Amino acid sequence: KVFGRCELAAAMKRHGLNNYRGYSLGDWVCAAKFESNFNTQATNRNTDGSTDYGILQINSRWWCNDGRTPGSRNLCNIPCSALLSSDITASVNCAKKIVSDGNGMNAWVAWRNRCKGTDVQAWIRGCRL
Repeated sequence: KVFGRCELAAAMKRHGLNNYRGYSLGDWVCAAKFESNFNTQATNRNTDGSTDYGILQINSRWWCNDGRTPGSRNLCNIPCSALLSSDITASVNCAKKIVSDGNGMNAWVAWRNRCKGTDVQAWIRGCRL
């Protein structure tokens, strides 16, 4: 499913992401925008052979099991396919573990490179939340 900006912001809010670990809803929406373009079915393979899954592009080497990444840690205890669902619950629960991991949202290269230090509030502007 390809989420709309405000539609996604409200779903994340409901799932307790706004201000989770101090990151605003704007940060999370901006990150999903540049990570997957709001598409839950997005996947991208990396050179190390691992693959990124879903709206937040969660990596298979550490967080999920896709059965084809040697030495996967599967820290979120879920098959990577669950991350491509139209319901964002699994992606959100896993993202919560990642963001608490110590490096915060810097774990997401698109957030670091395109959201960090920007007017992220613009991403939820106009939304009835």
